[PDB]
Amino acid sequence: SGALDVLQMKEEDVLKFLAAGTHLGGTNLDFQMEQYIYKRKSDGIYIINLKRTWEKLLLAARAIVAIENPADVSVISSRNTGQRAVLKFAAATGATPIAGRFTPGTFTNQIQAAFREPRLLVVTDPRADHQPLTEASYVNLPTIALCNTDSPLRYVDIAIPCNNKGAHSVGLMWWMLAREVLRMRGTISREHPWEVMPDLYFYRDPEE
RNA sequence: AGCUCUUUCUCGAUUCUGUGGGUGGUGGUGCAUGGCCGUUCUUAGUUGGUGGAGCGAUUUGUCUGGUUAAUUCCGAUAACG
Repeated sequence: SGALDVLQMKEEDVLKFLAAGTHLGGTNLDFQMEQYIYKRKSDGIYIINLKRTWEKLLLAARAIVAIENPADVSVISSRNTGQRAVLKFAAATGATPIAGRFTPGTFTNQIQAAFREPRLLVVTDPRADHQPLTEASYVNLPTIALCNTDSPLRYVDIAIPCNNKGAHSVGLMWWMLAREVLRMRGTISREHPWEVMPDLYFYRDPEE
């Protein structure tokens, strides 16, 4: 990766990726998502490479580190699956969540009381949260998000591929994201098991 | 009706007369106007701020749907209050 094997993907994490079905990706493709895919099966389903997922995780996370204030890396998700995941993210690591409906004009107003000026964004799924992306390009925000095979790239600077159609793929990926930023900034580093797990970043899932 | 005329007393600077200038008018103009009233209109309509969309006139907000006597609420939502 960069450093020889003290940042490179371990044998452990491979099991978690495959158990959460992150490697699988939808039938439809884009021409900006061609390189991330390796190939197709004998059936409609296209298998994302996990090596290529891993490199994109790192500089994405390293950019979340690079800011000197952790209270203005505003995360956003509006899908139900991505509500519980982001809430733990921005609770654990200093960040600002915007859960549910966006309520437009919150990055360009001077009258609204939910007005904020962050630096980064971390979005789940471009085609549920298209609204904050358009407003990001009016006030110079860097942008990161989780793309799928059929999610187009536009007003995003870096992608973090994932299966993310509402799965354990979602919560696992947000957990891993918060794990990495702590290895560089925090004192959680040792790279041997963290107390917090991905078993509460997964969906609410209506119970009995 | 001393209004006028005949008649011949009375009042005393308040006046009369000329010019300049006022004043009054249910005189005109409601197509010069104020105010008031009627009517469009007894229906549910109306507007600005900041942001968004347009070269602009403008538009969004002030709504597909459900609901109410009612722009009355629920809900939706590039609009928010």
